[PDB]
Amino acid sequence: NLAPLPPHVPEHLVFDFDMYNPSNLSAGVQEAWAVLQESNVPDLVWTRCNGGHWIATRGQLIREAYEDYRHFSSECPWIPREAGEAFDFIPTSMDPPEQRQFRALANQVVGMPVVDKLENRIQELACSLIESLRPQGQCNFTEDYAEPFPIRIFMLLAGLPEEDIPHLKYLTDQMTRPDGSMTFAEAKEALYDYLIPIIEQRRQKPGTDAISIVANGQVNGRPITSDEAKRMCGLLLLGGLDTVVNFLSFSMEFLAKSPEHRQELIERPERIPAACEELLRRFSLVADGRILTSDYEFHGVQLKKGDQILLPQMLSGLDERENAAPMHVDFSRQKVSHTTFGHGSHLCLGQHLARREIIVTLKEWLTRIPDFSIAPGAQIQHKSGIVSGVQALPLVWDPATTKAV
Ligand code: HEM
Ligand SMILES: Clc1cc(Cl)cc(Cl)c1
Ligand SMILES: [K+]
Repeated sequence: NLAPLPPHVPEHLVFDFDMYNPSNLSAGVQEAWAVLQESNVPDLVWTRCNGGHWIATRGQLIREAYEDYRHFSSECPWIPREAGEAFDFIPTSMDPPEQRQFRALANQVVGMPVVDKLENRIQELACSLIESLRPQGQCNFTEDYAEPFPIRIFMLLAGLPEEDIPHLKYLTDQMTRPDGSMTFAEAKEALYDYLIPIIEQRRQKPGTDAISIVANGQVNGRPITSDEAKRMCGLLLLGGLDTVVNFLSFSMEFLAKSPEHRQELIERPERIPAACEELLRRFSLVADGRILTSDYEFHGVQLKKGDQILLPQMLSGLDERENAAPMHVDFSRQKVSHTTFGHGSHLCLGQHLARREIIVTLKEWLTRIPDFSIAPGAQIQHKSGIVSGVQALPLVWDPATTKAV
């Protein structure tokens, strides 16, 4: 429950927020986290939960911390601390200057150029998936679309067989939202155990998949180690299975509950992209953090070398000091401001892939199923963690209102 308050942490700045089971969860994860932005909550608080750590509650501080990699190292980026210490993925667990040489190689496998080529294939699967669901007049969105659409595309980029999805997604989720069956340490080992034989195999018969490309790659000219490649592939895997999956569910849930918005995108299709950014702001869902390299006074607070601080990428865009009426989805919002894909040297390499997936989803679903709602009486539950998500989303619609392409 609560870790004893470190001697150096001010008693008045304690706000025991639990990132894996927030108080207000039933109001929605974002509303649960937004409690940290209420009227008398400080810019920086200390929660005694999960072993104890700082939490920056406003975008201005969240932004400076991410920019200041000398004081806030990504080396122990996960909470609780034990997870943070075993977290050795590349390049995420590294800080410039060493981080860069690997970030470039990772960028080559999932970046915009790679996305452009994946284009037609992504669209085909969105359609294949939506049309096949169309005439049923119902589906449980998380397992019938949110998960297979994103993951499949990733399993293809990685050139991995879909039969492995259940195992990999189980491991990934134990990392983002552990249910207790396994520790971060155990989850990563099993993921590292999965990859090893693949990395050695694609290192002898080099294919064109992302795995082969990282396995046979070079960092600023010298050869990548088998181990370096594993730590890098493991992260990509994490980034491919538990990001978009969850975000799509948040967006589609909001759309199921707001006909007005649906209609806006139906009547005015050119707004889909902007709506996509606005949805990313509103339904932001990642929160990881950093560890203090030395003792440092930050915004009037004494941080002690070794303290962990959670910098909720999720919170920036929900900050009223960044966007007025933040909880309000406005597809015409003139300055959509957020840090949903992060901030600093670790900006999300997969945002171009994520945006395309999101925008093709909106376009193709609204085209075939403009009217849909949450199943009657269904009580939607969110889940909080490093990546927040949706437990299930039952959707229903009248087949008669649909249109095949
Ligand atoms: C809605 C979708 C997504 C969101 C909100 C998101 C968010 C983030 C955030 C917040 C970070 C920064 C972590 C930090 O600073 O510790 C990050 C890093 C990263 N993400 Fe994304 N992500 C998404 C989708 C993806 C996808 C589809 C991939 C590709 C598999 C991916 C690959 C990566 C990589 C490789 C990094 C690490 C960059 C580095 O550490 O330099 N992400 N992402
Ligand atoms: Cl820590 C982390 C790492 C990746 Cl790859 C994606 C997200 Cl969302 C968080
Ligand atoms: K570590």
